[PDB]
Amino acid sequence: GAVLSFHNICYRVKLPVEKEILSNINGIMKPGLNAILGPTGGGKSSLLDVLAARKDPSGLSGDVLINGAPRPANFKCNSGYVVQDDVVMGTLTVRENLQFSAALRLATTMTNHEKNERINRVIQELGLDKVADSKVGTQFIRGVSGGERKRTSIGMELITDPSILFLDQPTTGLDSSTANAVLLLLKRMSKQGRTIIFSIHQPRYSIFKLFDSLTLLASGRLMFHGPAQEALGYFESAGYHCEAYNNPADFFLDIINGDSTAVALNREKPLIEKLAEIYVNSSFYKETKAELHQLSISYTTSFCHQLRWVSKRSFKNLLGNPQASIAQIIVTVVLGLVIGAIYFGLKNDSTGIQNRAGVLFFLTTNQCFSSVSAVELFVVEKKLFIHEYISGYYRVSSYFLGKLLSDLLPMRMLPSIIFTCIVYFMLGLKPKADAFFVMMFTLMMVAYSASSMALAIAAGQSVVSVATLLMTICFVFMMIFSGLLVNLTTIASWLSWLQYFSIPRYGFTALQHNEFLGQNFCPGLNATGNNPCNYATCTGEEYLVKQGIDLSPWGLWKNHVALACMIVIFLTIAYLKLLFLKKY
Amino acid sequence: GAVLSFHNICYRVKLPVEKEILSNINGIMKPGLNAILGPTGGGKSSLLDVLAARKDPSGLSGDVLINGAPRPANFKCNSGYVVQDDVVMGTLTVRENLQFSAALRLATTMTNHEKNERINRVIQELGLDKVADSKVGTQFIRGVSGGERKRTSIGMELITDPSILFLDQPTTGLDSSTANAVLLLLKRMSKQGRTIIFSIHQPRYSIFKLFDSLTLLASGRLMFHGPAQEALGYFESAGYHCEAYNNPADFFLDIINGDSTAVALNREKPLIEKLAEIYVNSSFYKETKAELHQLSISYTTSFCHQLRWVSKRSFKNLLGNPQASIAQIIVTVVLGLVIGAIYFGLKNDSTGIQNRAGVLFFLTTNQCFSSVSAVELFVVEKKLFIHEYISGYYRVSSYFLGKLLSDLLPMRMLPSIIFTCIVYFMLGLKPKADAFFVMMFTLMMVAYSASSMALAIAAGQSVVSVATLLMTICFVFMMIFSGLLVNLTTIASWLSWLQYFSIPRYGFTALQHNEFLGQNFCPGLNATGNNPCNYATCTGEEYLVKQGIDLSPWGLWKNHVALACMIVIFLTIAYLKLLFLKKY
Ligand SMILES: Nc1ncnc2c1ncn2[C@@H]1O[C@H](COP(=O)(O)OP(=O)(O)OP(=O)(O)O)[C@@H](O)[C@H]1O
Ligand SMILES: Nc1ncnc2c1ncn2[C@@H]1O[C@H](COP(=O)(O)OP(=O)(O)OP(=O)(O)O)[C@@H](O)[C@H]1O
Ligand SMILES: [Mg+2]
Ligand SMILES: [Mg+2]
Repeated sequence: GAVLSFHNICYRVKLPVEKEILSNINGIMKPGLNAILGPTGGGKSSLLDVLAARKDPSGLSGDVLINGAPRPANFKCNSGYVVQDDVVMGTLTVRENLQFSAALRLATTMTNHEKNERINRVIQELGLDKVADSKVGTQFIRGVSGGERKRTSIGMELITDPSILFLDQPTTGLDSSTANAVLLLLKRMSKQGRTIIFSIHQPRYSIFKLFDSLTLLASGRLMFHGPAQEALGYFESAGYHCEAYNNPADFFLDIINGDSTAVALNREKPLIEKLAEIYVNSSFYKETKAELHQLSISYTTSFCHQLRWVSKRSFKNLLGNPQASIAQIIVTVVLGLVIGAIYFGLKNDSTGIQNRAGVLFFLTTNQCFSSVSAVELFVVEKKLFIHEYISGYYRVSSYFLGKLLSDLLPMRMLPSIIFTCIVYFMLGLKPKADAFFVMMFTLMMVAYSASSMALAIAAGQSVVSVATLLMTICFVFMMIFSGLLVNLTTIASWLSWLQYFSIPRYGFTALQHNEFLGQNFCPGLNATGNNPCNYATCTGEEYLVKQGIDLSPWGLWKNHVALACMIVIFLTIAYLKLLFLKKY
Repeated sequence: GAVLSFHNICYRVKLPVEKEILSNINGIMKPGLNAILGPTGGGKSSLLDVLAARKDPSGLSGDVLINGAPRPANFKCNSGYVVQDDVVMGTLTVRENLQFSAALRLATTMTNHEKNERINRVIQELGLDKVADSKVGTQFIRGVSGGERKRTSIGMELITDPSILFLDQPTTGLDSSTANAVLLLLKRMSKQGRTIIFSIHQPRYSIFKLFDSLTLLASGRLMFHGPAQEALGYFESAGYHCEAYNNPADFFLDIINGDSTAVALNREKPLIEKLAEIYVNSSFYKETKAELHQLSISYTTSFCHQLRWVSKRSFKNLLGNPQASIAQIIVTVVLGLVIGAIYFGLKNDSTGIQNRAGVLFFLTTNQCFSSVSAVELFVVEKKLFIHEYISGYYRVSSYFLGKLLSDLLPMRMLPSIIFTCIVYFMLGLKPKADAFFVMMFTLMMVAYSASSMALAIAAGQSVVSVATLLMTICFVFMMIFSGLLVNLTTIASWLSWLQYFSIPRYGFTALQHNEFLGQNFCPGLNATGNNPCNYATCTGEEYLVKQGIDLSPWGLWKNHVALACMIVIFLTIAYLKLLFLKKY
């Protein structure tokens, strides 16, 4: 079994001014069933986060050790923490959330059939039968109830078979018969050699009789720590006799909460500093401090198994909530039909270039501004990514690449195919076969580079408010330097370097080089030369040298390697912004 | 006192296929302390939502009556419902959330000093002293703990002094000494004549002795309803003897949950249809059905008091989280400085018009695309608006106008002032005093009309992903018809009507009429006329004739009344999309 030890644990929270949650706290949690009791605000979820390695260590002032050695790197992949506020995906099902966490947190030497045989056993043992194929709700569509969602969070961290299991009040939201059935399941599990540390509120006497160790937190200090059977006899010596209460857990928390002003105002030298100084002078503290001195990432599944399940769960959210993908395809058709109907029948005339160089500007501007909706990719599921990363589900690189494919394929690749096809059979652009696919590839790369910039601004962010705003004003900034309204050669030298940062300038140049190269506009001529007066812009090549565009075949693909270097750079910024996010 | 009565209550939920949550349920809840016990998934939050008029009545199949009459329209402003999942604003404080709900749900005949004197009494009685001036947390920054946030939700619906109070498990998350101190506060409150209906999980024996009425739900049916003192003696006649349990609430839920598969698998003709048929033949059902047959918006504060508190709370969120407003002002300065540095020193030349008509296009394009960030104004607080509307805090029109002023002033009015000023002392536009303020007013109206369109697409929506996408592609659509790249007069008649829907076409026309009227460009002339050739475009009036812009003073303000009619229409769509939102 695992003997988790914690020695001289202090904590501090900056609100600046620091507040001392969790003063000097010492204890040992041997394999069994270790309960933490105490009032609300006592520091029970703070102690249980320190012990589960989920607090920022800048405020933490002690050492937690498993078996006398410090915590390994594969601790989240060997332990479980059921947290208090039930971070469950509410577009999946009770069985689907159990299928996801069994797939990524159990090793793949087990069959997918035998993984589901263990999911059925946990659904039966937790009593989730009538809601197993019913959706966990979100905060707008109700679904599964609060106690049935609580048992889903318990069961997701229970198929994984952890050796140390932490539970943040596992039976609040449960009734007195399901709460006893859950701790009798844990007591059965704890007798296989598991260390189970939990906090609990209002346990009944049949639940309290299961405890192997008792911890009593109040105001951040320890009122008692030791066995639960020798807990009632500890308070008899301190002047508190038991049986005005048939339940000892109702007796223990009437002592350590008598100083509370709710209890003093309703039906009724500090009590905390008196009860805490009794404990450090007692024999239970000398027993544990003379025992503490004797004691004093390699994920479960591979990268490709986690990549094939983050994207599998991401595609099921898009096939269940296909609002933004149907609306993407709908307003891409009616925009491609309108752009094709305005510039319908492009002539080779004196005004056939500003129609052509004005239609390829609105194709590029559309693919850039459509990518502002990629800001919400890592923002709406930030709480679920942070919870499931510290729980040991996946790498950051598995989640990052798996969630890319739910934004790359259905929102950027596919609406750049049907947008290129629609404005090709109705405009009359360069009619060859290769220039159709160069135009399709160019519209994809400005959709990928502008989406990678949407991820680089918005990764690791809680709201979309700063990121959408910096997304659109950076695209108005990149549209000044696109090379259409104001000429890039007449820009002064201290500002003309900003044209190399412009995503629309690379797309519009590659669309201009693909379209105008080999065209001729001056035919229709007289015995005299042509008879407009700029004088004339006959060849598509001389239009390109006026813009400053190279006529070599490198002058086309210079713009496609500069958009590929903007995809790699902006997706490395966006990856590291999720990697170095503070997830405590 | 209020005698709430519910008769033949049924419910149904479409998952399509219908599921019968809450079968035939009858009962009476007289002034006192009425508890609802039962297992998880029994239908306790569904009965407590039916009774509080928070369920969609398309599935509801009975009648709930207060004092034998149907409930009035001012029921949410006379009752209180503490819901289960603690919808609290986490950027405010425990005292600030209590100050907000006392200001909008207590009448203003009470002084603001005496409202805060009652807030201090509720903070003392609930034991919220050490966290009263500490922030309730969000899901990313922890703050107040789970039980201390639970008591904030209780206290917000308790300063209001409701006559009927519903509580959705008010003591889950509380410990056994604060849970007793909360129900002793309710028992003191219930003896003034209040009807207090609650559901409860795992009550101790001192809490169970406070109940005046007991209701036992299991799988949607009623296992018992009547007094709580005569509840133990009801199950003695049905074959269940009590004292293997010293707590009767632990005895009642071991009967009605013995059919649960968690209890059958752990330490161990249907039981529900056997226990439900015993009750309908009992004397407690004949007593209540022969008593049920004998029985069978005007907000608290005014519109202006609610408008001055929704905006007061909205400004405190912007002064506490000023990320998107500082970033708005920063990238408006460096964009106005870049636009002013590219077109620096606008000259009156042959190419001084496409510099001028190209700089007023990027000023209009910026004010439209900056307004995409107005999409999440009503989206990120949709759960808090829906909760606080059905709780009777404000009207929709109070919240709508109060939340406009947190998006109108700091994000659209102020960044259109400093954007107009910056590109005026460095460009050299129309140098009069009135044309500076016409240019400032024009940039404000395209920022208001484009933000009102951001609200019209995004009001009543849970994600910003569809609405940001339809925002930016509608602005690319409106930029084709702005009248710069493709000429509006050469557009065919079946497509040229779409130029009247274009917000940038109205702003850019009013910016062109303000700028070019009275300018002259052909000076610098010879003995010959000018000697470039298209031929020339000398006066600014003949440039405006070529664009198709009226030269009358109405031709300027035609564009400002068409943007004002787009503000009124898009803010009426956005208001009605919050008004007719299904908030059940
Ligand atoms: N990061 C933090 N910021 C502000 N306050 C904190 C923070 N962490 C802890 N606290 C405070 O410390 C006290 C204990 O916190 P904790 O969340 O551990 O309580 P708890 O014992 O779990 O209470 P409950 O049982 O009601 O959930 C609380 O009163 C809380 O307000
Ligand atoms: N809108 C809904 N969609 C799907 N299922 C529902 C819906 N409403 C109720 N249910 C189901 O009905 C049962 C009872 O729902 P309810 O939320 O009332 O449970 P409860 O008694 O409050 O449970 P708990 O005490 O655990 O919160 C639950 O099992 C839930 O799955
Ligand atoms: Mg807690
Ligand atoms: Mg409930």
